Amino acid sequence: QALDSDGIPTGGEWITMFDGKTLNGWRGYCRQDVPLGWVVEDGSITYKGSDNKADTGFGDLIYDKKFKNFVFEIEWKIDKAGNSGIFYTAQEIEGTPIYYSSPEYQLLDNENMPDAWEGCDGNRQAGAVYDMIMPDPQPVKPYGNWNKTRIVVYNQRVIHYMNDVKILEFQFGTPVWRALVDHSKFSKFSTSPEKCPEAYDLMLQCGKQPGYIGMQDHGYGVCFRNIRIKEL
Amino acid sequence: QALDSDGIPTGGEWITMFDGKTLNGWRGYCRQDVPLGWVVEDGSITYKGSDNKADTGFGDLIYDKKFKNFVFEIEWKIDKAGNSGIFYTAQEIEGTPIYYSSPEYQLLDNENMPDAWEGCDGNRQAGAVYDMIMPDPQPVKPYGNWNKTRIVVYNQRVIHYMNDVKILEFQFGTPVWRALVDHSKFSKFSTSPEKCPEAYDLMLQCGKQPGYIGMQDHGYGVCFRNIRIKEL
Repeated sequence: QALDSDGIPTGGEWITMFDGKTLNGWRGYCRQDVPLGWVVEDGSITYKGSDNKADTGFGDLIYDKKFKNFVFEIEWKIDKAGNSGIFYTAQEIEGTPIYYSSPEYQLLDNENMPDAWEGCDGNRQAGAVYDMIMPDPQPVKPYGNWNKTRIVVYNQRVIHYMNDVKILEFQFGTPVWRALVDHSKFSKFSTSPEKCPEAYDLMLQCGKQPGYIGMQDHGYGVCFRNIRIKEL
Repeated sequence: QALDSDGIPTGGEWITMFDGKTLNGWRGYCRQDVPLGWVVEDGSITYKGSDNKADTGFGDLIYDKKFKNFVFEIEWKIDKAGNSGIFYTAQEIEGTPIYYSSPEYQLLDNENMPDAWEGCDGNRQAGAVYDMIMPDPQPVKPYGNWNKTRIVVYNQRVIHYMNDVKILEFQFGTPVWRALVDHSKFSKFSTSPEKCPEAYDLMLQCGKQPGYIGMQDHGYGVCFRNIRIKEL
């Protein structure tokens, strides 16, 4: 097996997750239909939101296939002060948010969004594991430019890349993972005003089974294209 | 190069750090002499403490040689409610504690010492990186038994073992390391009543240069033997 410098197999076939035209392959989190607000505009997936403000289910969008070991790639562009997020180990649990069961690869305009600086030491910047690990380096482009994201999960090792540069790496199922969860908003020990202590046991078990890839609801100003995956 | 299952080279020669009789090879942190309180008793190094309560320097004991990549082994026995700690990347900085510049491999009677439960989720238990990473599993023996510790540092990867079982692993110089430091007492962001925010930049740079191995002052009830190292 040929391996790249991060020890990740270089073989496999890419499968396209987005046809450039429709949301075929995609559906809402915990539902069979596409939630109101998601559209295809100029060859990109984007959440615009709806004038219909009725209390429907969760609105996050997932690709309709579970993955475990993979190399996932997606390109994204953010409008000024935009925000979104990519989930990649999510479990469908009725009544429970998508972000309780997956790390979030954060998407943010670092220059213009106040949540950028509301983390601890950059852990809510673009490319972070939201509220857990800050990226270093920070290769995000200015708003209005297309960024390339790659996320690798391989035998519980997780690597985030941004614009072809590795920005963080960690491993599920380890005491380090537990320590990171323990200090986050997902902790049973958290005193954050955005605390979600009921996520704790789910977050501890991330990556121990297959999960979904998807994107955040209310992710204003973010467009996605060139979405593909190689199973490992 | 033959590697063990953790990818650590299996070749090299062991060098004995303790002769079983004297403290030859050892000296105080930031000093040429052995601090009052350290003795050899029944073939083990131990800190008894002194009736002399005069304000001398720091009292921690280091082996008089810097190391970078190595496999370090030491055996220890703790009396009921004892405590100590092993440093392994320490810098000698006059006026600054030893524990500002090295992770501490914690030694504790988990059953009988209140600092055991004063951490977050076991990060002050035996084998922890003190205040940063809890061990999992926890293979420590009951007090009064000899435990075997192994600490590996190899190209910035750190592995703790206890009684021949791996208990945690991490890597210096990474955003994960920074996140772990950020949530500890060593953080510039800390609100611990034992906060040491002036350690922050030193702790972030651990493992970027050679450092000392040593043991904590006021480490009551802990005896050390069979102390050896293999440079990698």
